[PDB]
Amino acid sequence: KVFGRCELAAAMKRHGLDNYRGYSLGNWVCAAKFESNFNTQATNRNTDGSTDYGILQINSRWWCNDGRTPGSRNLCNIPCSALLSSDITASVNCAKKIVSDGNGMNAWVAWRNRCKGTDVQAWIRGCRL
Repeated sequence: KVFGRCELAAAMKRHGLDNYRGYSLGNWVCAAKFESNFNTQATNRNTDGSTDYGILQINSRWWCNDGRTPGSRNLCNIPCSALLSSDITASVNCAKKIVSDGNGMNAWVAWRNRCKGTDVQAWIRGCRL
C-alpha cells in the first residue's frame, strides 16, 4: 500500500513513534516519504547483495533476513518480506531498534541529507493527530 502523508502520520503515532528516542513524528513521516514515497512495497538493491525493503527502507545485511544476502545476521529477526505488507507494525517495530542502536535516524541516508535540520513539522501540518 502507498500511504497518505497525513494518514501515515497517524498510523505511526498509533504505534509509538512520535518522539521515539526524541525524534519528532515529522522526522518519521519525512524520512519514509523521501525514503519509500509512502509506498510499503518498494524494494531496493545496493551493490553488495543487500536489499532495502518497505516504507522505512530497512536493510537486509542486519535487520531482516531475505534469503539471498549472505552477510546476514537477522537482528530484527523477521524476514524482509514481512516489512512490505500494508501493516507497518514489523517495520516500525524493527525501525525502533535501528533508531536505538546508536546513530539515531542518521542510519537513514535520506532523512540526514534531506530531512535533518528542516522544519519537519510541515509534514504533519493539517493532520488530526
